[PDB]
Amino acid sequence: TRRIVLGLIPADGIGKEVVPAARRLMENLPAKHKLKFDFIDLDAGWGTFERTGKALPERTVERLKTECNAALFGAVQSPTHKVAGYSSPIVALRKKMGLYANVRPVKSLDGAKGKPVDLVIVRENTECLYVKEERMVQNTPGKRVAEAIRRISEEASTKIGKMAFEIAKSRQKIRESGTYSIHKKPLVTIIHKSNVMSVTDGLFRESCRHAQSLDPSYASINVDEQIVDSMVYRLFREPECFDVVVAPNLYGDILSDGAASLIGSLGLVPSANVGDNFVMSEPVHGSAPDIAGRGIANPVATFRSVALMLEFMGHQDAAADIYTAVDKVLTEGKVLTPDLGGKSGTNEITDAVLANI
Amino acid sequence: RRIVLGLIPADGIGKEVVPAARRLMENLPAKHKLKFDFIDLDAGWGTFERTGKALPERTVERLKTECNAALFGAVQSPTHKVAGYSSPIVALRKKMGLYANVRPVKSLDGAKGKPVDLVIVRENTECLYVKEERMVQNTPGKRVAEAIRRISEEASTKIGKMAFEIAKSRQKIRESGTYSIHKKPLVTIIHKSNVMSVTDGLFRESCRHAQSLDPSYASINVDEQIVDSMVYRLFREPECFDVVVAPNLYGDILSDGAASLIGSLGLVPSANVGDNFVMSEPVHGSAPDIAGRGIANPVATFRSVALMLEFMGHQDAAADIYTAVDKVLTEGKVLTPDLGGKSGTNEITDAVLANI
Repeated sequence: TRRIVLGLIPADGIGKEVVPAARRLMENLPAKHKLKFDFIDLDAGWGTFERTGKALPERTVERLKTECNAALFGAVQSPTHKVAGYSSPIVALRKKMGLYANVRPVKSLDGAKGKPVDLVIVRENTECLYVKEERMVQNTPGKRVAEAIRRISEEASTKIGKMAFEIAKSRQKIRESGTYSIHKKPLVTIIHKSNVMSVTDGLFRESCRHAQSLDPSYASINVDEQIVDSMVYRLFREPECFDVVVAPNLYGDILSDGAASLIGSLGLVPSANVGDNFVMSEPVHGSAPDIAGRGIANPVATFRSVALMLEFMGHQDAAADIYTAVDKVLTEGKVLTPDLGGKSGTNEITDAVLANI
Repeated sequence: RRIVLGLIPADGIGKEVVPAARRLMENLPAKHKLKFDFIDLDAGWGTFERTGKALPERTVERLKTECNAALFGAVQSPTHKVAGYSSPIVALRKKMGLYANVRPVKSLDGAKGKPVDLVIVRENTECLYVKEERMVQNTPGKRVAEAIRRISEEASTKIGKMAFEIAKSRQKIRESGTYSIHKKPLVTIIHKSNVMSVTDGLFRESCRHAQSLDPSYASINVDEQIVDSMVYRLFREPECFDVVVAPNLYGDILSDGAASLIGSLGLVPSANVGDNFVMSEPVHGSAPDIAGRGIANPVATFRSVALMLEFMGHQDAAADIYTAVDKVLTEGKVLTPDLGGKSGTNEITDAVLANI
C-alpha cells in the first residue's frame, strides 16, 4: 500500500477541467493497484499572474518541495508577446524541481485513422539555446549584430541518454509482458546535426552513446544516430521506424511537435517532465480558451500523462490498466468528445474510462 | 537572349542528371527565344580525390568571369572530416554571394492528401552555421561545449527582401490567370522569440522592415510562425503556407520536412540565389547506390533549372518546363524506380521533351 501526495496545478483554461477529471480517475483506481492519493491544490499560470502579479507563486514551489511526491500540471495560457514581470511558470517549475527531461510518447491507437506510430521523444530540457544567453554585440543602426550561446554539457547529455535507455528498457519489459507492439527490438536513436555543430553535437552524441555503459541491462538495446532534418523528413512518411528518440533541447522540441502532428487530436497526446526525485505529468494540448468552461475538453491526454508519471514512479501495473481502460473507450467509439467527432462531455468520457477500470 | 551556364555535374548521379538537363535546355521551344552556351566545370569529391581540392579556384574564376548562372549536380560528401576537404557547394555559395537558399515544394494537381504550393526562403550565411565552437570546460566526464549563433540586421534584411520579391512574383503569376491554391500572397516569418528574444527579435524586425524597402511589397500579407508549431502545421495544413522566410537552422529543418510532402526526393528542386548570380541544384545527393545504371530521376534537376530561369526573368520558359514535367508525372506511364517504375533517365527526359 503506497500513498502519493500529488500537487494539482490546473493553471489555465481547460486545465481547470481536465485536472479534476484526472483527480477523479486517480481516486477510483482499483484496489489491486494498492495506490491511494492525497491531493494538494496549487496556484500557477496566466490567471495567477493576472490576479497576483506572479505566474509562479513562491508558495507553490515550496509546497511541491516539502509536501508533494509528484505533480500534475494542466496548461498555461502563454502570451504571444513579452510581458513585464512574466516568465513561463512551466519553464520555471521544471528548473526549480530539477526536471531535466521532457518525455512525449506518440502512439497511435490500433484501428485509428492515421499513420501508425509508437515512439517516445526524450528531449533534454535544460540547455542548448534555452540557456537564454544573448547579447547585442554591434549596435550601429541598420547594422546590428546579435549573438546567442548554444551550450551542450557532458553531464546533462549523459543524464538524458541514460533516461532514454531506461525508457527503452521499460518498453521492452512491457512487450515481454504480452502487450502487442510494432517493434520487435528496442531502439534508441540519438539525434544530432554534427555536420554543422561538430563540437557541441559531437559531445551530445558521445555522452548518449556512453550512457549505454552505465547499466549492463542496457547492452542489448540497439543504438543508432540520425540527423535532425532527416528525422523530420522520415516522421512524415515512415514514423513506424522509431522507438525511443533522444535529442538535445531544440531538436527535441521540434521533433516532439512533428511527431505529435501524426495524431488527429492533440487532446490524445500525453507528456511528463522527469527529474531524479520528482515527476510532473502534463498533457501536450494548451489551455484551449475557445472551449474552456463548456464541459467538452478531452481528458484522455491528461489520463495518459498520469499513467506515464505512474510508470516513472514504479506503478507499472496501474499505468497499464489506465492505458487499457482508455484504449477500450476509444476503440468502442461510443463515448467521444467533440475533438474526436463525438458529442460527449469531459465527465461522460471519464465515467466510461472508470467503468472499464 | 543568351545565357552562359556553367555545368558542374560533380559526383554520382550528378553526371547523369546534368546532361539530361543540358538536353532539356537545348531543346526548349523556339518561342522562348533563349539560347544557351554551356561551360563544363570540375568540382566535387572526385575532383578532391584527383587534385586534393574539391573546388578548383579556376572553376570559381570561370563562373565569375564567364557565366550568368550555373547548374550543380551533387557532391558525394564524406561521412567524417577529411584533411584538405571542404564542401564545394558550401564554398561556391560563399564565393558567388548566394545568400538565399530557395526550396519550392509543390504537389501535383490531383494528388492525394493536402495540396502544397510553398517556398521556403532560408537565410544561408549565418545563425549557427558560422561554426564558432569551443570546448569551454575539459574536466574529465564533465566537459562543456559552446557554439555561437549569430544573427545580423543586414543579412536578415536581405533575406526578408528576397522573400517579398518571391511573394510578389508568385502573386503576379496568379494574376496572369494561372490557378493557385492561394487567394492572397503571404510571407510567414519563422522565429523562436520566446527563447531567442534578442537574436530572433532582430530577425523578425529585419524581415518586417524589409517590406518597407519597395512599395510593390506593400500588398503582400505578413505573419509570424513560431518554431514550436511550424512542423505541426506543415504536416497537417501545408496548404496554409505561401512564402516562408527563416533563419539558417530553422529553414534547413523546415525545408527538409516540406520535401517529405511530395513523394520521391527525385522530384525536389532548389536554387541558391544572390544579387549577381543564381545556381540551380537538386535536393537529392549523389546516390552512389544507383549511379551509372541509367535510372536516376532527372525531374528535380529539371525543376531546379526552371526555378533558376524564374530568377533570371524567363518566366514563360520556366512555366513550360513545369507543365511538361507535371504532365509526365500525372500520366504516370514513364516512371523511374524511385517513382515505383522501371523506366530510365533517358526515357523520362524524352517524355518531358515530347510534352514541351
